[PDB]
Amino acid sequence: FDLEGYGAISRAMGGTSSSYYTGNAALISNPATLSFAPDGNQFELGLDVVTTDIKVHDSHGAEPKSSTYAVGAQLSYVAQLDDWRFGAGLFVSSLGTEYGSKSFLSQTENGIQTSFDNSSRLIVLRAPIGFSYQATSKLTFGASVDLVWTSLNLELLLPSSQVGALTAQGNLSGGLVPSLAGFVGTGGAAHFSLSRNSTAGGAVDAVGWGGRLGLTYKLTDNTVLGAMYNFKTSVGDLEGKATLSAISGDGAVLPLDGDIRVKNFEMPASLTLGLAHQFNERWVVAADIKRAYWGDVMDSMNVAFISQLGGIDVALPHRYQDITVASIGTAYKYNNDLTLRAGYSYAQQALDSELILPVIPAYLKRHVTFGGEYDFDKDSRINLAISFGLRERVQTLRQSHSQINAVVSYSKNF
Repeated sequence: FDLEGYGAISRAMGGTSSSYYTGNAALISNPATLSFAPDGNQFELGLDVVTTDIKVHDSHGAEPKSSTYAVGAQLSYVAQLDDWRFGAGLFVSSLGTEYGSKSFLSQTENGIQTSFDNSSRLIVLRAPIGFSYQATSKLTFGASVDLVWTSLNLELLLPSSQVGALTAQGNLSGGLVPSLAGFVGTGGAAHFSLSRNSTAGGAVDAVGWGGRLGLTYKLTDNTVLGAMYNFKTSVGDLEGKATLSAISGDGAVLPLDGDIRVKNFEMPASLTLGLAHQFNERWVVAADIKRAYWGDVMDSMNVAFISQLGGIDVALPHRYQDITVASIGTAYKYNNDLTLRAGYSYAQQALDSELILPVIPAYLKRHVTFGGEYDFDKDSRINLAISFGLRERVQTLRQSHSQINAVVSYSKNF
């Protein structure tokens, strides 16, 4: 879901990654770039805090606001040995909405203000084991594999009409649907809740695996070429405790308690390629094109709620498409220890969608990165980064939202 950049310096140059040293976050990016590290053993610690700013406005002007900040982190050690760089890491990141329980999105049809809450929070934990061999002096090659652990927590309200659209498109089923239609009726609402790791398991979480591999060529003595393939993150089944709760035309509430199993939530596979010409030996420039490939694997994400009274089920086809994100970045060393970086990264999806789901914000296209490094030891470096998600006005409801992302790292060398 870090479709964009990964690393404090990769984040600082428009998410570029493939054909230059991006720190140890290249494990999550292109492990073939790790052999461009200084000698010995780089040990990195990164911190990222992300403030999001969604403003859904609706049919006849009512403001639902989400001004939440998610934070992710990073810590990794890549050790030299021969050409072989052998590192590993823990990469946590976070994303979420929290609109509260006073919005129009906390209304039934009719318009009855319920107490229910709209909110979401995902936490992925990539954790790669990776390598980087220098083959010839012109070619390096790396690969990693990550253990992954996702945790999803959700508070979602659907006005009756949306439920009806779901059964009508052949998407909803399950024996609770009859049963509880006619408690919810044409002015009611259904609600789902998935609450924090209070239960040891539960939580709604899964384990799985992801993969990576890459390369690099020095076409000039001052121009590098780079390619890497990220795999579809094969997330296991999300499982935990949920509460489906049915609300009626007057505001009555039927709380129900069962287990949800979310099948087939894929992160996408992706193929990026790029260069980094250095035409001045303190004025570097890099650029990649990434294409993220969803449009493959033609199955369906299945949300199954089972309970003592019966099951509800939602099948959402995997549909989907590419996102092509052209990104460029520069890195002028104006002096010995201080490189200064900037960039931009326009993404554009192929066949679009306008699934205005306020609890699922969509990736912003035009980001604008900035940042730089200060070596204050040459064996103890530090990097920072700031990225502006230039905002969209999407319109089905009508949304507006923007991201500011802000990173740092510390790399002490050994």
